Amino acid sequence: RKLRLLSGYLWPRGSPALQLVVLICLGLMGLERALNVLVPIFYRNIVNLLTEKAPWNSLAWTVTSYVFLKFLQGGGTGSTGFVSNLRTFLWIRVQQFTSRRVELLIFSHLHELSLRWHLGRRTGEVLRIADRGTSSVTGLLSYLVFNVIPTLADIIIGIIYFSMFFNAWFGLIVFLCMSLYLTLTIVVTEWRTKFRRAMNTQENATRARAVDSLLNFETVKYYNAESYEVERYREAIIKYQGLEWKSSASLVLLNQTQNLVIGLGLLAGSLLCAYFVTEQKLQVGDYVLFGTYIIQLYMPLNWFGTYYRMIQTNFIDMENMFDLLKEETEVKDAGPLRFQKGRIEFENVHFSYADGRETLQDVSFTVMPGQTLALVGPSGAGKSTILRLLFRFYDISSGCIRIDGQDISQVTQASLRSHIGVVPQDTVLFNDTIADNIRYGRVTAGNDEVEAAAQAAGIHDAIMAFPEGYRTQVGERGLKLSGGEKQRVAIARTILKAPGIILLDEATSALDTSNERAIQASLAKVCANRTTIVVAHRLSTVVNADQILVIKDGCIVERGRHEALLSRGGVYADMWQLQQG
Amino acid sequence: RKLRLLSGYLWPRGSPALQLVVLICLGLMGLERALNVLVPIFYRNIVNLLTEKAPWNSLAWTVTSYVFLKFLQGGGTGSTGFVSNLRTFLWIRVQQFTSRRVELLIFSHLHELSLRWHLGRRTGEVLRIADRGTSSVTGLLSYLVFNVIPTLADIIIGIIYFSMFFNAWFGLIVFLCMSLYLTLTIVVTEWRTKFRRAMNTQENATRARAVDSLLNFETVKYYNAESYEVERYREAIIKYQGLEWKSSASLVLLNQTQNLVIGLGLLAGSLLCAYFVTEQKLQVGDYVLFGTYIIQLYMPLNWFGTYYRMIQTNFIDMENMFDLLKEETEVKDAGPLRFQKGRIEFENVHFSYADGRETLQDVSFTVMPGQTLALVGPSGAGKSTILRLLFRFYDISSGCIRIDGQDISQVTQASLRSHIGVVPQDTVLFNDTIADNIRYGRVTAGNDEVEAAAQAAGIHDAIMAFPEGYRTQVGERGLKLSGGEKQRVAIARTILKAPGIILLDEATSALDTSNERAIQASLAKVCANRTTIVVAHRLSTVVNADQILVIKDGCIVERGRHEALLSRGGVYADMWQLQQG
Repeated sequence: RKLRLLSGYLWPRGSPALQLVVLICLGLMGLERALNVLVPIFYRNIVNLLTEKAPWNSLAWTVTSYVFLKFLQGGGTGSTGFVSNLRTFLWIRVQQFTSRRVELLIFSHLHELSLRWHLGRRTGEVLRIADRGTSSVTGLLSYLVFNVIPTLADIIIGIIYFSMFFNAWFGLIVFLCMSLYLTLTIVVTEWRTKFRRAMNTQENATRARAVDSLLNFETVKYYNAESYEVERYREAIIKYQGLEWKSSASLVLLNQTQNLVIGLGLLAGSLLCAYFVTEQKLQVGDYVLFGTYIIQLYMPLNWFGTYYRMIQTNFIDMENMFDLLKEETEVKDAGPLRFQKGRIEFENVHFSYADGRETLQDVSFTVMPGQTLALVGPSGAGKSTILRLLFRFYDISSGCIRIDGQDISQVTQASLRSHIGVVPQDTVLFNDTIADNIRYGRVTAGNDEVEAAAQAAGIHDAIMAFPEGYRTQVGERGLKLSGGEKQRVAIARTILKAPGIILLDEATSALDTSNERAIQASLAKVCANRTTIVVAHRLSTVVNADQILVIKDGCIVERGRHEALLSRGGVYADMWQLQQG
Repeated sequence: RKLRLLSGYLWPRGSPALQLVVLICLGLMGLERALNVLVPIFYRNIVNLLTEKAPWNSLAWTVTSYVFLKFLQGGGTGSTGFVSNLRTFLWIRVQQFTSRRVELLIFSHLHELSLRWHLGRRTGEVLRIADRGTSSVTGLLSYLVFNVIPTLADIIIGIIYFSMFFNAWFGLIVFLCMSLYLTLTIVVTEWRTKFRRAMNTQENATRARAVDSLLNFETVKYYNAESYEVERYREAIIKYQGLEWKSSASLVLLNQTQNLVIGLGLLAGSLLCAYFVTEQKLQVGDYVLFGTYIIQLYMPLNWFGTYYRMIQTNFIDMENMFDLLKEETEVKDAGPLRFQKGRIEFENVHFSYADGRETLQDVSFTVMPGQTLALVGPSGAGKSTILRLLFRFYDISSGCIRIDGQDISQVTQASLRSHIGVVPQDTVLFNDTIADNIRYGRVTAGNDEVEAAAQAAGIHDAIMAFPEGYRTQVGERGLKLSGGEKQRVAIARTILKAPGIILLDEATSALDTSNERAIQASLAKVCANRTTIVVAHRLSTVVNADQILVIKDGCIVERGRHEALLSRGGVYADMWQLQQG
């Protein structure tokens, strides 16, 4: 029901050179379970031969055959022997194939859902639930396959032996001891997680008194305390040293129940075995075959107290990922957009972000190809929201959006935004060379075309004054350049794309008045036959526009050219006279 | 040379009920080294008795005497046995006496040095070097006393035995094997710290590409990439999976050198021992006394590879604390200040913060007792700096400061600031009840006097509108109250102190004009016969002052009363006419 999705990540589903390593690393697990009943048997045989005064020529070939199987097979769990850690040297290339196919299945999925970040608030906690869900599937798989199943199949082949070859009372002793050694490890461990979660609470409430009694050394000197903060940092460090005594003297109780159980299963077994040797039913060596075989049989059952938490944690830390992969796209688009001329039309579009307010109410216009449209108005009117719906980040509630007589909701969204190039309002940059931030528009462009269209952005003479040339660094999100040099890169990128429809949220905000008409005249021989939608707060830029739209609260109050709204005396003429003086 | 200061923290220097536990926990370390040569010897004896067909009545009292010493003495290091973890149940009360005397020796030392925070920039890194230097002395002491010295004295009593009682070639084999098992653990471990410090560098440079390609999902949709961030997150996750293969297949080389050394010291020893038994120089049981005694002799030498770093780290993480405790106070004061009337005098005081600029130049005035002095001027003139030197946070360069004809540099600074009560400019509060923030002035005051002098601060009718009464919470640094309710607590605290000299940096800054003269008239029946120094930017408060001082750049330009500077027409009269309109 839940391991049915885990075992799909065991078999790598492809690349059959890694379908062979899985069979070898499950064939050195079967060899390892047949060396825990060879070495002990060999040891008893040596003891018997020594007792029967065997010749030296027939005894040196059964001592070097024993030490070789003590090299082959492991020691304890401290010195792990050659068969194990050869299925660790070969298992690296199988858990470096599950930690690459899983976190390229969600990172290629967070970019395709919607304009809702990642169905989370910050991406600092969505990439945390993503890197933690990849280091859980691999870990969980490893524990069950190599640490839990082998351990619980090394006791069952240690009860059918001592059942076959011994006196059938020994098997019962082993079963009773091992079961107790296990139900008094799981019970007392989850009785101790009560004690440390009330310990990590207090120690951060003790250390939050030493900090804020030194964040203001400024104030403790006026009233001359200087000792009263010592007599109440002692009184909160003694309260903490009575709640770690209950978590360091409750681990001693755990290591006196795990010791008294294995100190009685080795008493009621050894004494019985000695008696049998006396009755000549067994011999010497079968007493040494019991003291050796028990000690290698409970030490793998000792690190099952760690694994009861790290497996229980990795089912709530693993299904957090597997419904993150089941989140609906919602905005999914169908033939490609057939772009011919660039005629943009809205027909009565209504839009709302979160249904409380209508952001755009009955927005309608028509842009003929080769014409520049101007959007003006106050802040928060809905100006950049129109340039979000044309690019289709968001679905509209009603109405229709047409480009060359074709609805944008019908065609594919990957072909809609190939003819549209928009410079953002506040521009972000990648954390690399600026010659790659400019070529990111059309990535197949050469170095001769990047430098050519960076002349049209007006930054070309500003980069040659820099050291290191075009491949200097911007830092993260372009913060090492400027406010204005950051922005002229974003105009430059759009020109390398050379889109059919050009959109400009903000282009002159951080630039002075001498640098707009160096670009606006340069964009005018770029926007000669290509559709342009511009919106600016400064009002001298949109004088030579073709049609000016005024937006107050998401509703168009008046439209027309520049001279038709100055003689009208509406809200545009009052906005023009307010800026002239 | 450096363990001479470590062994002083072993002996607790007092409380002789914890000078007895140190002798018991060093007497269960001598019992534990004499159970590693009792249990193996007992085991050989049992084997010999079985061979010689001993009677059952004389064999059951040497098997239950063996299992009892396997309960008493430990198992491996996984199931630690009763003698150990009885010097862990008793050692808690000795390392809870060193983790309380050390971090009350530095926390009572950071409040006594100077007005330089803590000779650091932020207290978030001075309390980090302080809590880390306390969890180092205890840890280091434990490792050497209980983990390193016992281990290296359990091999030397395993060479003088096999030297005495065996055939004098065995001792050499043990010495050769153990030494190699140790110089091929220290060498290969510090050959592997090269490989992981170049692994933690790359993994944070891989994970800083997934974050900033999702901090702006805003920008990657315009140029329609959505796959180009996948084809360069794969190309930087394969660069990382070639630098953890060199750190997970160089640990396999460590566990094939620690295995081949102990797989040859148990070959060249066991074969020789078997030969001796054949020559009837030894017997059966002396072959089992060698296979048992080696395996318990290298497993304590296995966790010496962890302890070579955690001890080397704790000498650079420990002497960072022991010159932090050797930092000079510098400003140390001598009889107590004899306060009679409260006559404050400066005689040509000069002062500089960092020797580049003279902050105060030839400041001189005289305040008769029972009079209010006013300081005015622009921002950054040196107004609050005068109220720092009178309280003596800082030593002056030249000149003299006198209170009632007594220099403040001569008397003790703990008696100087008992007659002076200053409200700070921006007021900070403790993170508890507001009835404790008000009683922190005089801590021995009762609840009837806190509520009485909170009436004089004007907050008394504002707290009874709150829920929970006087013991409501302010949060950390008073941010839960207000800007103005935060400040009226700081006036209130000063009144409970009732000092001889009252200082007011800012008292009306966050209060409106209706709440100053509710306090200023209320302070006027508090400041009736007690010296007051006030400084305010609003100029209506200091009209009825006794003497007004004007400070431009740390130099007094003009002084006198209110009417004597309006008729003078100086810089005070131009500052008065600028505020009237």
